[PDB]
Amino acid sequence: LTKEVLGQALISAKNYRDQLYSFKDLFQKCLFARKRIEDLTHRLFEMET
Amino acid sequence: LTKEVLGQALISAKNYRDQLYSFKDLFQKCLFARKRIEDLTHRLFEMET
Repeated sequence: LTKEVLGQALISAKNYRDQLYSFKDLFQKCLFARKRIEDLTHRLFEMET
Repeated sequence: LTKEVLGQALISAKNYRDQLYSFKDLFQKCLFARKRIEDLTHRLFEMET
């Protein structure tokens, strides 16, 4: 519980939350792209038919 | 410009950013859904054709 250590930990937590939002964003991109791929493969099979 | 008010304002800004994150999440779903509706209408004209 020291000034420098707690300041660094606070900065670390801020960066943790920011990185978490960025990781969540990447996660959302992966999810959306996955749903896109799902739709694209069903549609592509239909389109082959 | 008072201490308590500034603490409250900091909390307000924090809640603002969090609400913004929730709003962005809903918005990105909406963006994707808008493009979905675009594609669905595209498919619907095609299917009418």
